[PDB]
Amino acid sequence: MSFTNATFSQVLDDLSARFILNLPAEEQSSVERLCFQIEQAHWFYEDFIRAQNDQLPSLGLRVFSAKLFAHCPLLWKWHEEAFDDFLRYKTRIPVRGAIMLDMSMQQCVLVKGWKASSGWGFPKGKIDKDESDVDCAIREVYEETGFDCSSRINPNEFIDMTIRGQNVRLYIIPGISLDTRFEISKIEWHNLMDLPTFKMKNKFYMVIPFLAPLKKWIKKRNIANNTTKE
Repeated sequence: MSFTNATFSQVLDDLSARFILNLPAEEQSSVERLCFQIEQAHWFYEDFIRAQNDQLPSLGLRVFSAKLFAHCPLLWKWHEEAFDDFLRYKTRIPVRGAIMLDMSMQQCVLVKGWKASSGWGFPKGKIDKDESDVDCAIREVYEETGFDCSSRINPNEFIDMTIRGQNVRLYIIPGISLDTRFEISKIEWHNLMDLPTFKMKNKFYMVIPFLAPLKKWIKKRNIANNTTKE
């Protein structure tokens, strides 16, 4: 409805009224139904509301659920274990990976699978059991591209964000030779200018969200490589 001039608090109140207070009155105290409504309202926020806006934080079910509870008194009161059981397993699971740049920082390594909706994206995926954020990035990169970026990954150099409620953190690693060797169908360098939103386009949807902060990193990198301080 409408479009977007809601200031976060406004949105939580709207979601409280459309999904919770709306429920059939006999279902208003049902644990299984409240959770179904909390998770429908979390999708509605991540897929639709955040589309009409942009400066809303995507959260994933953990945080969004707390913020709703403190905004909907009905939801507050209505068995605490089963509600934790609901958030433990409906955790959307954090992704770590890497954006490998070519030296001039004009090209990056993209990957593409054997699956039907194809598309190109940065090598990355879901973190493991007892695995470090850095370990996940190294592992996903080496499994997908066959490059061991162990000697040049930097923990402090990354774009971290939430997308559709999944935290994604890609480590940005520049200076990877253009003669590097490289399940996976294709591994290729792509020119950042050629990518959808940097300066068909449906091939590159898994990439676009990171182009704005990536480009900002690059700008900063080239300024810092060329300054003296004074």
